Amino acid sequence: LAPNDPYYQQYQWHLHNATGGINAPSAWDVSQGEGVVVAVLDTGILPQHPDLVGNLLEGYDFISDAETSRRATNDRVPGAQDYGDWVENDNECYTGSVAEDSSWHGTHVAGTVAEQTNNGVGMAGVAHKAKVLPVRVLGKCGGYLSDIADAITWASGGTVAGVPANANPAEVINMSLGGSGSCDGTYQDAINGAISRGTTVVVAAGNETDNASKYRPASCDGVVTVGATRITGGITYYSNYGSRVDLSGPGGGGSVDGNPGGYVWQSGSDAATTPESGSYSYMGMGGTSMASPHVAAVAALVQSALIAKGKDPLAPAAMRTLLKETARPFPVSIPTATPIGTGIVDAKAALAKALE
Ligand SMILES: *C(=O)[C@H](Cc1ccccc1)NC(=O)[C@H](CC(C)C)NC(=O)[C@@H](NC(=O)N[C@@H](Cc1ccccc1)C(=O)O)[C@@H]1CCN=C(N)N1
Ligand SMILES: [Ca+2]
Repeated sequence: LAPNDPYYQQYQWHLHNATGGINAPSAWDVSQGEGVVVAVLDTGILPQHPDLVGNLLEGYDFISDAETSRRATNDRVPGAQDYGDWVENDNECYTGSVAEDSSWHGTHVAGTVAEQTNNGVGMAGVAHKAKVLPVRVLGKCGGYLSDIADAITWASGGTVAGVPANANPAEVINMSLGGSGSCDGTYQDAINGAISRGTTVVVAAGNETDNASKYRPASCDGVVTVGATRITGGITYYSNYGSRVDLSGPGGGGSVDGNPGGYVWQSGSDAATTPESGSYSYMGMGGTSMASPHVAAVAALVQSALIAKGKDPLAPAAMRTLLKETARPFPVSIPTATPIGTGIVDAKAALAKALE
């Protein structure tokens, strides 16, 4: 499928480039992810972006701190509107932090997952007939472990005190987020709960040019940990590495690969602070955060294709194995001290093996 989205051909190398893309054109001849729900646990969403509307579920906002969520109370509430995660001043988030503009990070990630495609508008998405379940866990200066843990529980169909039952449990959770430290205790348990309910959990490896074993959820047991590659097919300058990394997706090399080749391109906004301060746009961003949803969406394509043929969904372990086994080997040597998994997720190869 060669979709008609106006910026697809020039900007979206991560979809269709021969050394650094995920083989999406060929994959889309087989599956577009119809029938699956992917939970995007992130900064929230711009729910009326014209290139996403139609693919979104209402979702929920798990941030329990008014100052972080920018909402009127410390309550968690239905809907996942991103209020904007801008930080006005240096050092507000930690000693040494730098002021910056709103990210609209969750809208970009949701775009990779399910941006409306072949619609004559903007860009394309990977599992573009799936639905995104946006679950807002990150706000000003980030978010809180216990909000992130409960979000995993709910998104995967478990029960959380104080939140109504999830009518749309997700086959796949994407967490383009993390912090330093040991998985485990609260985090590992929430994750184990999602796995026991059949949900595949896909996370970013992190961006510290460091061992993924030192960050969470990158180092948790039972997740698919995703490193980041360049348009070239080689490691990005920032990608974490190490034996916990299972495979990689396109994250964008940054300035060394220029514009657009250094960046992943999707739905977002140019707003500096609040949604109203700007307007719907398409943004280029780089990180393991952009690689992770390519893999999450391939998982969605696979579940969808299985259900369409009347076959059983893969359990989480089988899904991770399939994604690793079918990854395309890197077209550029990876240094043995910085391994980033078996290869770059290959949407078509994963489909072909799952349907054999
Ligand atoms: C996209 O490339 C990155 C992926 C990533 C993976 C691993 C480690 C860090 C980052 N995604 C992001 O940076 C998220 C979106 C944008 C930057 C706007 N933001 C965060 O990940 C966010 N993390 C955060 O708030 N962590 C706190 C809660 C927590 C505790 C334990 C485990 C997981 C999360 C924390 O206390 O660590 C952001 C970046 C990393 N650090 C902070 N504080 N904020
Ligand atoms: Ca589009």
